Amino acid sequence: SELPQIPPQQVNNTMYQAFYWDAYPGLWANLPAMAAPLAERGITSMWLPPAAKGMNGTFSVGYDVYDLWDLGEFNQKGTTATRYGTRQQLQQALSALDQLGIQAYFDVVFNHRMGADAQEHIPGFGLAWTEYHLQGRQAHYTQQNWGYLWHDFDWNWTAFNGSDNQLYPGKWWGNTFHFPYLMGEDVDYNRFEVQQEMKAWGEWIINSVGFSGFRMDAIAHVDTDFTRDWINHVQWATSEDVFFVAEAWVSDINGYLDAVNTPHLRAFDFNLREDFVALSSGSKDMRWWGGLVNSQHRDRAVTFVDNHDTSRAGNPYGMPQVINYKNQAYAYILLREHGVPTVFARDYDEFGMAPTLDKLIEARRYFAYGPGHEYSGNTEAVYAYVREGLSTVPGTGLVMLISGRNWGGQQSFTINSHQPNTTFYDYTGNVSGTVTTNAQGYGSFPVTMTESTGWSVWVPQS
Repeated sequence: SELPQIPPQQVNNTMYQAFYWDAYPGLWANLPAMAAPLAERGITSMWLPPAAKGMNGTFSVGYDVYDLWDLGEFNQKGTTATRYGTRQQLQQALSALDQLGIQAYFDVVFNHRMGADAQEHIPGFGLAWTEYHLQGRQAHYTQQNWGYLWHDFDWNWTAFNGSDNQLYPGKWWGNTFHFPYLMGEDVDYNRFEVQQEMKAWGEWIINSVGFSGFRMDAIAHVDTDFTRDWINHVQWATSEDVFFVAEAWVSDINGYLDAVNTPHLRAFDFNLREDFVALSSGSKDMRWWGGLVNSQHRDRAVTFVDNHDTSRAGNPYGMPQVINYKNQAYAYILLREHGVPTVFARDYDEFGMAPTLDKLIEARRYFAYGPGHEYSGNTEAVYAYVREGLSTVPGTGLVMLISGRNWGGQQSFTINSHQPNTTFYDYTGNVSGTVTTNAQGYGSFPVTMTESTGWSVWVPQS
């Protein structure tokens, strides 16, 4: 039978982080083939690694950014291509993603620059590595392209607030939610000409280069007023609804969003990951879950299990790890009514989770529709959750259960599916057979009490 046909503008957004630390040199040429099956499963957006030239050339993951206007197009930092390829290869990849229906998000590093071409003597301060030549800026940041947004100025020390925790003369750090100085040469987003250049750059990335949104690196270290004004400018200068997600790795993420104060900005749900750390232990209390996705800001949450900082060879940030129960964690984020979930390439590819995650991605794409309902019968060992489906799309809706224990065997729970007189089957295949519901919609739904197969996604049988 046919899959549920979701009206195109109601389809769930499912994001794929298309990299991990040091992964995929030469990504751009390989991205079309990587993305084709992901689109089939239900991925609709891809967060691509930072695509601008970094100080370390082809050895740069991209976060040590040198020239935001050099996407692998100019011979700078010892290479023309970035680690991922040339700009032409990136453009080819973007066109391929467009044809697949996948929006691409640009990982923008605004906070600092690295790799100055020369030292300057700053009057009243001393020597600093602040002279940046920026060939991509020379080529693309012009009045011919940008009209009144163009200003004739060089990126020397006056484009920066300071370095190594010291302000340059006349500078201030800006209004930042977290501490302002992180590393490198801190960019002065209180300087009008820098603000205006970045507005032009944002228009370039969306309207000229062809990205569809931004992941904003280290953004709680960046002036909050610039952040708001830049987002609002770019959103209004673009015909489509541009996606923006903040990496605001702070304790009060809701407070950060309240401070930036723009409806266009989402944020990664770092606090929810604490529950996945507990889940991984095999001892989580399954009755309750925190995070931005369980708050008033849940429509602005971008949920995830791990990223290239929280899961990386060597654990450089000294972060509690999510090792076990990862399919259960993915089922939790993927089937939620609210939040945009992220599938991490390291989990999908390196750790080999694709064969099981593919079914959860498909379940989000085709069945996770309609209002969600929490379950009053959760136990310390089992969490359940219902999507009622859409009456206008028969076959939608689901009853999800996840085990946080490794006891073996099955346990069943009487749950209101909101679909009376209906037969359900487990889309994952982890529990065989069927569940029938009564005249009120209630049925007894099993889950396997194991780490390795302890998630079930019961959906209507066509």
